[PDB]
Amino acid sequence: KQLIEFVRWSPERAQHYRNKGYWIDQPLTRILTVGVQSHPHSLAIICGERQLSYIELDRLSTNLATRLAEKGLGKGDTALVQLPNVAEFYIVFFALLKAGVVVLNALYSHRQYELNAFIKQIQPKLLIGSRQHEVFSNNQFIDSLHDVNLSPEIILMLNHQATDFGLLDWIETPAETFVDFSSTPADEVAFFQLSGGSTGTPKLIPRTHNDYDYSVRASAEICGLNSNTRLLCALPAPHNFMLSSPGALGVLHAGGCVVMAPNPEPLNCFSIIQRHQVNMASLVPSAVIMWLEKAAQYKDQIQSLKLLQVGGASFPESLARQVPEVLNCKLQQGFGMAEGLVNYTRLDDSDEQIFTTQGRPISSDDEIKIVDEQYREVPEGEIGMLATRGPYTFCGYYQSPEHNSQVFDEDNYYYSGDLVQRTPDGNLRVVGRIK
Ligand SMILES: Nc1ccc(C(=O)O)c(O)c1
Ligand SMILES: [Ca+2]
Ligand SMILES: [Ca+2]
Ligand SMILES: [Ca+2]
Ligand SMILES: [Ca+2]
Ligand SMILES: [Ca+2]
Repeated sequence: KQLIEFVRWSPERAQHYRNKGYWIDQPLTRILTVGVQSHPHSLAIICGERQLSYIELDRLSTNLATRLAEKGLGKGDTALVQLPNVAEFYIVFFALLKAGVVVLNALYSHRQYELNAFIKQIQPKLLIGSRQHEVFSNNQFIDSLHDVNLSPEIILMLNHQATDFGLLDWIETPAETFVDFSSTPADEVAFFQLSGGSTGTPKLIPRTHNDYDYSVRASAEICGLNSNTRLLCALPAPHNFMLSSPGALGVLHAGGCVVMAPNPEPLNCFSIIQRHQVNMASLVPSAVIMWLEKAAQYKDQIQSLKLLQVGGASFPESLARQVPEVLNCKLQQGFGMAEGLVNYTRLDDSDEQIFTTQGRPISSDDEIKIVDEQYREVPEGEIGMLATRGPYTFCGYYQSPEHNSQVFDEDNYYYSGDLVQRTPDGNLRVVGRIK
């Protein structure tokens, strides 16, 4: 009965964000619904040899949602999902959003310790994973949960065994009996994001439909997505970068197509890019270097690339200038965080801006503060600590009142720990990290 707890925006701000059009109080399923009404047959996801249209995605995620509601799973409940970069990931995501289950998506590289900390935290009633994952190769992990009354009520397995509940079986056919189900309220938690750079296990970040949808819609505008965008998803699908800035959600919002790749392996990525004429991709600097090493020998397979998003680490100007030259495509530099703030160079910015800065905030109502150790605003140009608050920046970690009072100040600015400086053109440059 009780919806998931989280820290809220002040009503004064919540009104402002509604008045400005940022929060439109719609569930994240809006992306699916709106898509099925306009272009039900456009391809939504390409995965290997499979072609999922928008209405194909809608029907499949409904089948799963009706069977979860049939089992009594809905509002108030949580789910732990750990799937690889395949179409099933997005079916599950939209299926849980439809059913009102707050999902935490672990990284497919997370091992037993991390998954254990997540379960002890959200106490999920549903667990979706892969039998091909090391943790679910045997039954030791699933068994250890019973000893601590943390075992879930429903466990679905991809690449399942005869005994297991086949995830693909629950997706193909809907349930026999009818049960009503609905998303959580737009201004309530939709799912959990995972912090990056956390010393211990990643901390939980509650994302509501209102704020996440906004970052998706705004990211899509600044990154130029449209119904012809074919975006390669080579990074980990659950990551904020690959999902919402602009990510798969931004592409679907624009009526485009998501092309799945197991990882950013140059040769495989290059082949997928040529096969499906991928015209956009999003990478971290380490993967870009991998692509740069192989590009010259495979210029033809990657001709169709039109725009590359690079963010998430140091990207020196000497590397930036190689993207257009070697990868034959435009460069967009970004700097974001799962906690909220997302920065991007604009597609019309100068070459000096694109090649030596990480852009500027998505929202004109993103409030930025650059301070020193005496928590005072530094003179424009100098390096300082980044504090921010906006219409898509969280207001505190899940069930972490001690930590939250350390990273949030009285005015509720969030201190990312990132060191930055504001260039004359107004753009930000990320120059280091602090702790
Ligand atoms: N747009 C982006 C880029 C990078 C990150 C990141 O935290 O790695 C993000 O959360 C958003
Ligand atoms: Ca099909
Ligand atoms: Ca559109
Ligand atoms: Ca090109
Ligand atoms: Ca060239
Ligand atoms: Ca951080």
